[PDB]
Amino acid sequence: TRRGKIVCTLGPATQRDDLVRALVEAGMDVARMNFSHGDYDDHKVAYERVRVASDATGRAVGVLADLQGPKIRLGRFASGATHWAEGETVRITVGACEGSHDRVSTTYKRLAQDAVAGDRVLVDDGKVALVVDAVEGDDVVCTVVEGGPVSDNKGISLPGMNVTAPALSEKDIEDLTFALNLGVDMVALSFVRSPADVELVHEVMDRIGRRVPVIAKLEKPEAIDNLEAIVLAFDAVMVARGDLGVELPLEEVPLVQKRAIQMARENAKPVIVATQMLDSMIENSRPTRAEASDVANAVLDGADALMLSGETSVGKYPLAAVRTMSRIICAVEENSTAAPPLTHIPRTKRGVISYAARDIGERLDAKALVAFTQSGDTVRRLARLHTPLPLLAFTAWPEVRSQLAMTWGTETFIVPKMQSTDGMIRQVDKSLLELARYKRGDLVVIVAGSTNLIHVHRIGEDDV
Amino acid sequence: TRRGKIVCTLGPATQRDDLVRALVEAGMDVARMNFSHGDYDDHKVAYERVRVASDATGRAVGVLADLQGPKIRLGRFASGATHWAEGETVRITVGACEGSHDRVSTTYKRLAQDAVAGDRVLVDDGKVALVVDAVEGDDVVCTVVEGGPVSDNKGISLPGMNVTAPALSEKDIEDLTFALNLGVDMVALSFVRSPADVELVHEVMDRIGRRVPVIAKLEKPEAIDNLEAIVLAFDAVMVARGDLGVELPLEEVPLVQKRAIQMARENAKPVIVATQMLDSMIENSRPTRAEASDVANAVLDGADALMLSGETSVGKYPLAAVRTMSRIICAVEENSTAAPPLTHIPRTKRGVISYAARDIGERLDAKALVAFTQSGDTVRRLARLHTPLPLLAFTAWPEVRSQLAMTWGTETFIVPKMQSTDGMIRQVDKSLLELARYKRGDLVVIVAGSTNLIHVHRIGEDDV
Amino acid sequence: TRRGKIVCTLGPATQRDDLVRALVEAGMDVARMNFSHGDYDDHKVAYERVRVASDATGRAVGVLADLQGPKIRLGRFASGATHWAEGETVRITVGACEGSHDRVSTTYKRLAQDAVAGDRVLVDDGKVALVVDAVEGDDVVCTVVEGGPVSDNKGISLPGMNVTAPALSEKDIEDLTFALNLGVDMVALSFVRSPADVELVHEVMDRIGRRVPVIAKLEKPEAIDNLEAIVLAFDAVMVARGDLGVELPLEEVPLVQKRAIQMARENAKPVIVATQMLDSMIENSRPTRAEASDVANAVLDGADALMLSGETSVGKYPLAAVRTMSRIICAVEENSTAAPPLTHIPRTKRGVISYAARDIGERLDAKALVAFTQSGDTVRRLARLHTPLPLLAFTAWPEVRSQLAMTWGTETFIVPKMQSTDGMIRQVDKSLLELARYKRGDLVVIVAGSTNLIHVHRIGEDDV
Amino acid sequence: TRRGKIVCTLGPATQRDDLVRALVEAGMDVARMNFSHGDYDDHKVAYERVRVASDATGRAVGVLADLQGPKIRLGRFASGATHWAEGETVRITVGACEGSHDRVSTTYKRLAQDAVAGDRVLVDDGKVALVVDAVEGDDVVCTVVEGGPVSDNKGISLPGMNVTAPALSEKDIEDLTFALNLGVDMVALSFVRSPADVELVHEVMDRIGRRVPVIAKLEKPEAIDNLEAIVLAFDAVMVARGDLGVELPLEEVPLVQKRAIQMARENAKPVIVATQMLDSMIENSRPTRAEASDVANAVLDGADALMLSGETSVGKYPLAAVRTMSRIICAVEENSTAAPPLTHIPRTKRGVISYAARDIGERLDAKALVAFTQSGDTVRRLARLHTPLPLLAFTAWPEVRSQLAMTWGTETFIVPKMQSTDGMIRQVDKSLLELARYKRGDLVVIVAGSTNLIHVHRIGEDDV
Ligand SMILES: O=C([O-])C(=O)[O-]
Ligand SMILES: O=C([O-])C(=O)[O-]
Ligand SMILES: O=C([O-])C(=O)[O-]
Ligand SMILES: O=C([O-])C(=O)[O-]
Ligand SMILES: [Mg+2]
Ligand SMILES: [Mg+2]
Ligand SMILES: [Mg+2]
Ligand SMILES: [Mg+2]
Repeated sequence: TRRGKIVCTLGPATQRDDLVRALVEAGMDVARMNFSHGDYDDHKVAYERVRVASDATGRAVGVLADLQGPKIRLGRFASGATHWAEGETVRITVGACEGSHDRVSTTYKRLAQDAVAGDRVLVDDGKVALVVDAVEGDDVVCTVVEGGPVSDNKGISLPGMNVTAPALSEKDIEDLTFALNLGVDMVALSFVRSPADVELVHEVMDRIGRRVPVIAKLEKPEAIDNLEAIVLAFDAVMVARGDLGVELPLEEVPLVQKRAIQMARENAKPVIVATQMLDSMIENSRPTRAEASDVANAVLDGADALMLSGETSVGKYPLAAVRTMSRIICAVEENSTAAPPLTHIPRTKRGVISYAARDIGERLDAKALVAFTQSGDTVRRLARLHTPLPLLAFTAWPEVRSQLAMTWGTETFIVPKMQSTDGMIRQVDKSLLELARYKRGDLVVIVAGSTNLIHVHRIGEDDV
Repeated sequence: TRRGKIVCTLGPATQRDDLVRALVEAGMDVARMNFSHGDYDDHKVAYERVRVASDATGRAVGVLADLQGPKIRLGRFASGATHWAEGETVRITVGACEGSHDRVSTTYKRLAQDAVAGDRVLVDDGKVALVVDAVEGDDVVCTVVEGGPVSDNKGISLPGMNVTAPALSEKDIEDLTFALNLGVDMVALSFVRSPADVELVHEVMDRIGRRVPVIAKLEKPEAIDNLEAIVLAFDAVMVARGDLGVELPLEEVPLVQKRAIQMARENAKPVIVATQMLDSMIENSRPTRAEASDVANAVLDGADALMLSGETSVGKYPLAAVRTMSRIICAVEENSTAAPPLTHIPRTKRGVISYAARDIGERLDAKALVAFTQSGDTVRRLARLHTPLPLLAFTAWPEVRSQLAMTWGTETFIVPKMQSTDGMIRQVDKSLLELARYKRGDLVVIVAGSTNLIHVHRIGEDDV
Repeated sequence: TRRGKIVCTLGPATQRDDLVRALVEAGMDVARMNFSHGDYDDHKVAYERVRVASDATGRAVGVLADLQGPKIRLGRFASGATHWAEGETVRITVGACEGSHDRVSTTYKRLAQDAVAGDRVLVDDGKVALVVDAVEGDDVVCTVVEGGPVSDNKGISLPGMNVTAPALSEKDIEDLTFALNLGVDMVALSFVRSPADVELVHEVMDRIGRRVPVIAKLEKPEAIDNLEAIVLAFDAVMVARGDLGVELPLEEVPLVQKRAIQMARENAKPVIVATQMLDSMIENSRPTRAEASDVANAVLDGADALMLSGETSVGKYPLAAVRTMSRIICAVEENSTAAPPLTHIPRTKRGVISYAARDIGERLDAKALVAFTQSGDTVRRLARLHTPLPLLAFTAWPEVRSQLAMTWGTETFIVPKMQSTDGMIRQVDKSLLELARYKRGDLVVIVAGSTNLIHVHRIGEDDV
Repeated sequence: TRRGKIVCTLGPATQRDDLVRALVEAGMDVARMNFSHGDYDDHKVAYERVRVASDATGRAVGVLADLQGPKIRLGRFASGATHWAEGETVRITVGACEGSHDRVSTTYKRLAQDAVAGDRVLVDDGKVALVVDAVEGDDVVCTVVEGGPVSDNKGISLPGMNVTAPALSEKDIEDLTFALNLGVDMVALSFVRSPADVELVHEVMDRIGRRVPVIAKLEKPEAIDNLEAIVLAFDAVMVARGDLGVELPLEEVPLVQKRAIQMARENAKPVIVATQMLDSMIENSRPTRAEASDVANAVLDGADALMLSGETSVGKYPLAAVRTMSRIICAVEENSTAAPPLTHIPRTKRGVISYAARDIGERLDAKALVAFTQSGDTVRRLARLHTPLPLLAFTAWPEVRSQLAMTWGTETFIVPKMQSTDGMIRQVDKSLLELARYKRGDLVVIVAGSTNLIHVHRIGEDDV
């Protein structure tokens, strides 16, 4: 069964009765609540349906809160929605107004003072393109160059233009607080630009008295220039290909994706690949050949997890998308679970032991390898190795089971806190014997202790 | 500049004035004439516009004739086109009729006698799905399971069901003949199943007194079981992902693609990857993140050439598709031109010398590798190696320049037939000096003779 | 300090007062008692002086009993000693006589019935050579071809001629018994030919009620044809180059030596290299350049131990030989301790863990590897790896300390039978702390249990 | 047949009738004339017997002139020869005298002013050892520590003490001149210390109007510190182990030997290994096991050539020594001709092509590699690769055939100068066809031109 994890985004299409349960049963490992849409009641209902489904099926399911970030968007139109056609002049002003088809506002108040002539403006991730003709006082005058649809509050991106905006907006902080009190397991931050951005998130968490892992979404050039620093300061990364393919040339995105996955893996941080993987399944029951290829290739790149966005949140086939994503992942993994070799050589006790434990397990045909861990850190160092052996984490903290839900190839077990190696072994055999694929005699390799011990153990027997 | 080749499909969208010229100027290396659509006049006009554009720009452009093969299609509907909806019963009969919405004919006359209850029927490569309920006399009764649109003569696929049909239909043979007299450079055959299929194509060519390279399109399970035999009997392969993803589970297609490219490269046969690479650009000016990824990944897989089908043949952005495909290819190649290592070890004189010539060229920082060749065979053995050095073929046969247009990384030069090594060197220096990248002093490596010589030569200097 | 072990042979030159002690202090790791010379009183005195010296210095010293085997030798001469000169005819008869210079007896009673015309006869390992002219009744008539000295009972070898003789003679069995009662640690058997030879030694040991490790000396062609079988049935091997270079062409001996060392190492059996390593030091205070090279090369080949024979047993510089041998070994090891890579890949629990333990130790810069073992088996699997880390064996059996004295790189510690992992760790820290260069904080890797545990431990600290 | 070359030293034992011829027929590839012994008439007679034997057998035989260098030696004794015994005081004075047993002169006039108390004095390469007690005025007072024999003019070495002496003495220059006029092919210089030493030899050669290759003998610490510089400035190196093992600790010599051979091979310079390889064959018809091992190990180290000194020059078995040396070399090579991998990567045209030519030859099972060369430079770059293919040099200069006689694996052919590639090929086929084991159809690889061409050619056939 499947090693690569699947992240699904909740929204309108999953609000109907017991669709969230259906997703979990179909293989969803992490549920993303997108704070760009919906109200707090919406998020709250969805959060609870996930907890119920996780508890009712016994599948681990993380809840991931995605903060909107400093997203730049259009203001409001008189008609609600207009149409921008190849040829037209359009004004985007920092001054407030109830925008009309030719004139409209933005949330970015430094637009006029930061846009220059020749700047490109991409709307809704490249559905409509404009070029800046002039900055007159408080207005940015533009000519539509590729036409299409514009609603209220749709997102625009100005490639190249250096944006000045705080990493967390007022909305974000409110939304972060709400999510932390609600009890989410992880937080993603959009439009991350430097390593210092995590410290702002950390300040808010410390104020409220609760921390969780923070995921940096990579969708900005500055993020890619500081990729290593970012992967080190944050707990995980999401390759956010939607905005990444408008903030950067779309032709560069495929190599950036591979570079980020490798960088994450070398540092034992989870990496998620997002956006448009099975885009066409928003309308169609089967994906395109490129979409199947894209998912297969993200698995071979070595991604911990792949994400569905519109495919589950607003589309007509949320369940089939998840099922289809899962089949592709499985088809690839059945053939081989091999990932790109890592170039870094373990110098840390935990790392060194993890390599060794894999070697032993693989050479001895072990049925599984088992790690005890507090924060998951030892398990993540084993996960990046991409062994075909079942990787089984044992922990006392139950929130850690939810956090490891987005780590490659890993199932987690909650157990009471232990005070002897004898304890650990009895514990393991007990926990594992309750599954049908584990019988007395099965050979496993156990890593334990702050980790400093490898133990080759046959289930049931007294080898300790 | 670009090493990977681009194949474009001509049709309605490229018939407008000087669009074919525009494609060639945008980088089209091979033009595919799809005999599933259009009349002989259409093909003839398009063929001539390609010859003109190739001659007027000086870019090599192959013309590839795609034979329809034993495609199974629906017959004709009374109303021309109906709608098949999730729930309905539908009959597909081998008897002739002017089919109505509930009842319709097929071209496959063994349908009733070969279809069985529970058989799936996929229409138009998975836009509509049906399941066989009963075979009553001459009719195949079906229940629509995923609904959508059905026109006249649309293609259906029955996964699993063993088809009995000759590799070349009467239509194919006529179309092959017409194309050979018209003067195409290559021929692709659809729905290839065994190595013996090429012998049928060869019989027709011999009758007419003209041969060209034959490309096996891989879109059938039997083709994949005989992959090695097929790659050896045919001159090239196209991974035809459209039908391949309905004849086989779509989740398996990505690994089949990689396996075929590797198999082609090990045998120095060109491989093309086809269908849905930038599918969304039929309607949109920019592709999806999955589509960009799919193209990038086919280049890294090691494909000689990538193909556009509907993106150029019927869509709204044929030029942009080609330009976009080219940018992605270039973005990938700029980073690296490295392909998957080959596992076979050269035992053939020409092969062994090709490896050696690459080694020399790379270690000496040579500006280019130059091969003389009759059929292109030595050049193809060098092309599969994927060196970053310009690969330059020299030949007397002008049709060979068109055939090498779909071989990785390769530019070809026509020269008069030569009868001394002194001649070859003067020839090379002359041909190469007429370009801007080549100046006196530039170091190149020349392979020559049936090939048995390597010559390290500085342009201009007397070192023969 | 030194990793490669040194075996010394005791005899007349080491019988003077406290020379045995001097050898032990100079680095002798194993003392060989050669039963081809001396009486039981001699062996007994020497054995006791070794036990005393081992106990008084605290250096481990094994005692190795070398059984003469089916050595073929001349009988007795009237004059005691004669001279065989290039040109002369000589008879070697199976009948008893008090041989003169023209006529003399042999111990081999099948000589006449097994020698044929043209057979070569080498005396004293190639000091004198003869050729067989005729077999007349009970005599083998020979022509001296290379002249030199012949005393009574000197050893002859007939290259090629198939010898029929029991692996253990009556003398051997008596000598084996005497040695087993005396309390030697190992036994070497000369002229081994098949794997079944060890079973004969085992029968004698079982009768007497005491087993020790048996070393096969390799000095026969049949031994080299069955090298793998022999290395598996015996506990160790000695490349006995003296007789090996007359039983085989001397030019083949160097590759046979390397092949045997590799074969031993692949199976974690100790290998000793013997005879003429510093031959000239029998007369001279310094060796030849070839001799220094030969010792250096045996270390690089990967030999557990090198042996001195005449250099210590009869020569004028027994102490200097040992000191000189030690300096060369150390000079080589200081540069590097790297041996030829092993080709076999660990499939056994013990083996797999040993590799892993080395990896951990090396990558973590551990001060030492520590193995607990019953028979030494786990330690030998680590020793063949040739790590630069100190390798420290812990055992309850004191005879095992003597047996491991001929295993590469290994020091042994006697300890009471600990009965808990807590025990083992306290035990290790205690034992190791009693030396300088082991201090609190030093990092070591411990292998333990039938072995199934690796434990990375800092000396002193509580991390069990 | 044999790839490794053999150097023999001529002297008293080879002066008897037709022994030089016998050596050449036994496989001598280079004859060393040692100018430390004999008069000019002696050298002259020996030189001519070598030319005759080389011409009469058709075997290439180089003549190598070994210059004594700044050898420090004792003066003359009243009794001619005395005996220095463990215990005695001995004076070695820079003042002239007809030394007696207690008092004697040296050639080194800076002895008293450069020797200090505690200095070791080794005589005749370690046969007698002394320690300096005092420097009184013009005398160096010594205590014998290891006793033995002292003749007139025997060589002493003072390890550590920095010697000041010109690289060429007056005797050397005379001897160099005489040898150059006599027509030797190579020159070796003893006690080389820096790269600048070759420039002094070059000055003398230029004065006299004739150059030959110069071999640096390595027998000094300063030589080993400047090993790379020396290997680059000189044309070849000899590991002169006799003095090297007294100027340096003898235990270090074996690794210095391997380091020098590797350094030579990386720079395509021939390396010779000298002194005491079969030392015992001065008195005995068969060597020791260490001696056989030493020769085998020098071949595996990758030495171009091994040298005999006293074994042929003064001993009782000059012919057998050469035969025995040859058998060992062949025994090793039959198994494999593989040498230690080289770490440098070819960046020079000639080097790069040599690698390539080997690759082609080996992969195509070519019967031979053929190189054309002026100075031998291309051939030496191929020789260091140690391919199992016959390596055949073609040159117009006949002295080059003599110089290549000490280069691994290489036979040379003299041919008239050619002025077309057609010429070269006809030339090769002609030259090679005159041997059995070259027949029409045999495949060879030819390197040619200043080298810039590889040509895979079947003997006889027209494929130019
Ligand atoms: O936010 C995202 O996931 C994106 O932009 O692709
Ligand atoms: O024919 C094709 O290109 C296909 O089916 O994908
Ligand atoms: O017995 C031995 O050791 C030998 O023959 O070398
Ligand atoms: O000069 C030599 O040959 C030596 O010293 O070994
Ligand atoms: Mg985004
Ligand atoms: Mg098709
Ligand atoms: Mg023996
Ligand atoms: Mg010397």
